[PDB]
Amino acid sequence: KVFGRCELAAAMKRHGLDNYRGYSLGNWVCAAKFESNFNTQATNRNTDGSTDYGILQINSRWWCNDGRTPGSRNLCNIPCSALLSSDITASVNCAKKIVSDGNGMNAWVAWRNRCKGTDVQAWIRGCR
Ligand SMILES: CC(=O)N[C@H]1[C@H](O[C@H]2[C@H](O)[C@@H](O)CN[C@@H]2CO)O[C@H](CO)[C@@H](O[C@@H]2O[C@H](CO)[C@@H](O)[C@H](O)[C@H]2NC(C)=O)[C@@H]1O
Repeated sequence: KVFGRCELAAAMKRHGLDNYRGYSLGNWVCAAKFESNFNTQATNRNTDGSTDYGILQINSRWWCNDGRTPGSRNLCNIPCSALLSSDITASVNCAKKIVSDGNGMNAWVAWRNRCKGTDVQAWIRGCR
């Protein structure tokens, strides 16, 4: 599913991401925008043999199991395909673990390069 911007904001807010680990809702929306363009089905392969999955491009070397990634830790204890669901619950629960692990949202490369330091609140403009 391709979420609308405010639709995703509302889902993320309901799931407790607004200010989770001190990151305002716009940070999370901005991260999803540039990681997946709001597409829950997005997948992308990386050079180390891992793949990124879903709305928040969660990586299979660390967080989920896809059965084909060398050195995979599966720290969210979930199959990577669960992170492609139209329901963002699993991705949110896993993202909460990721952002709590020491480097905050720097875990998301697109967030660091395209969101960090910017007017991220603009990503929730007009949303109710
Ligand atoms: C969301 C996520 O899974 N983040 C990973 C991060 O994934 C990137 C990947 O690096 C890119 O090549 C493609 N897109 C993904 C999402 O933007 O990868 C990081 C390492 O490259 C990883 O950070 C490591 O996390 C573990 C567990 O928290 C730590 O123990 C390490 O210290 C982290 N290593 C570094 C260098 O920060 C993200 O979790």
